[PDB]
Amino acid sequence: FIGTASQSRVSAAVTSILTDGNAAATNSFAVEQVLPSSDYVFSGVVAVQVSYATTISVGVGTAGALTPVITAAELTAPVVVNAGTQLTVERATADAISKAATGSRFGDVSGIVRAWSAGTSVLD
Amino acid sequence: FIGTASQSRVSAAVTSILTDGNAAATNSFAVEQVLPSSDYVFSGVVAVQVSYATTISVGVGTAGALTPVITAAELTAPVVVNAGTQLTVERATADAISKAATGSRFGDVSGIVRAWSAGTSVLD
Repeated sequence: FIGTASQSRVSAAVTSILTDGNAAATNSFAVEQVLPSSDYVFSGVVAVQVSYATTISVGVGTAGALTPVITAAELTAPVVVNAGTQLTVERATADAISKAATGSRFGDVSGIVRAWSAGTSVLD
Repeated sequence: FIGTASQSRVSAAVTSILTDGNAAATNSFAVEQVLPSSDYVFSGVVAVQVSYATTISVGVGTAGALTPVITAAELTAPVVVNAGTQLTVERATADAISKAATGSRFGDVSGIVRAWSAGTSVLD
């Protein structure tokens, strides 16, 4: 759980404390997934499952107390292509470059790239 | 005869007053036995015997009056191991501790001892 500025992220945690008076067991599972937010997003059901074993003892051999532990954990986090249409200057500029390049007007592509990278023009 | 609150105890006494008009003799024997009542009890025949001597005189030498006295006394009080099965909380708790200790589950012994001595638990 370190990414505070991340834009597309799932975080989950499962914790437990089980006791019968004589024995106790504390278990936790934490997980985190992060995506490049301009390309993919999380959309769907987020799901966690854990698996507790009853084959671990603390004490004297097979006569020890039974203390359940987590030995397997899993996560679902559905990943979907980003499809938002709110406009940024960069996205519109890239779209204009693509439109110029589809017509083989590479001089216009060069002009736009010149204006973007250094703010110049053809006669400058 | 001082133990009023004792639970396993035998008390006995033999007294006599003998006279022929000119001489008299008073004799007594008192005895008491006390056991730890959780371990042993009295069960059987309680028996007392005393021994009177005819070799003691009061007066002028061998010409004195004959006054019998007690010079030996004895008691039987049969002692038997306590074998009652009425339940106390302490006896059942000790039995549970013994059962846990026979299986080398010393964590359970420790848990029961913790609950008995201070009323605590493992996570407290």
